[PDB]
Amino acid sequence: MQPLVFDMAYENYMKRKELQNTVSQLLESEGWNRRNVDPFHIYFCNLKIDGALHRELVKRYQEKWDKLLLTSTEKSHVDLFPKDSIIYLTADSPNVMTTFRHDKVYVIGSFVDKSMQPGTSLAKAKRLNLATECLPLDKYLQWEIGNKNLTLDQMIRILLCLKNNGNWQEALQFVPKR
Ligand SMILES: C[S@@+](CC[C@H](N)C(=O)[O-])C[C@H]1O[C@@H](n2cnc3c(N)ncnc32)[C@H](O)[C@@H]1O
Repeated sequence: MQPLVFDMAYENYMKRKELQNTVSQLLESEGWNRRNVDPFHIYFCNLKIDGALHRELVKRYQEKWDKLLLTSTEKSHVDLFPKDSIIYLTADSPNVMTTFRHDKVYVIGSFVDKSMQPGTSLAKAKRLNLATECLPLDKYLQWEIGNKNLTLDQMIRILLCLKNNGNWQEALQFVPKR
């Protein structure tokens, strides 16, 4: 089964409100995955034991934390999968995605910043020499803009649709317009 990584290396950038939002978005994402008959194997990487995120899950969502269908680890995506197979997703990337690939491990940053902290994830990728891509939002949604920095549950639904052989118009229905 194809892995999909949520990178938990952003905790230091967030306040109590935004960390909470991140946790809400991750729970929602795992739920969309459980609905699908051809799901991803979800990995929570860089999840520091007894950090703010792990503590938030354990103190405030213990019942829900014990039943998620995923693998969580302190290790990095680069410690587990070969660098050649990694693609870090970020709206700041200069490479526009054209093709969903079944032999790649996509990485999504676990970060709610309200577009106030650009480049953050692009740099975390460059520093380890990882390939990056952005979603083709301009190409397939001229005007209707909104902000191009989507939520974590939006990203998984798009990628699920493409994984299950949907075209770009179908996949991008999950993007709120205006
Ligand atoms: C709210 S965004 C975070 C924006 C943050 N300032 C950053 O530096 O990425 C949440 C995550 O979803 C992914 N993402 C969001 N919108 C995307 C897009 N248009 N293309 C590719 N990845 C996207 C990225 O992995 C990003 O880390």
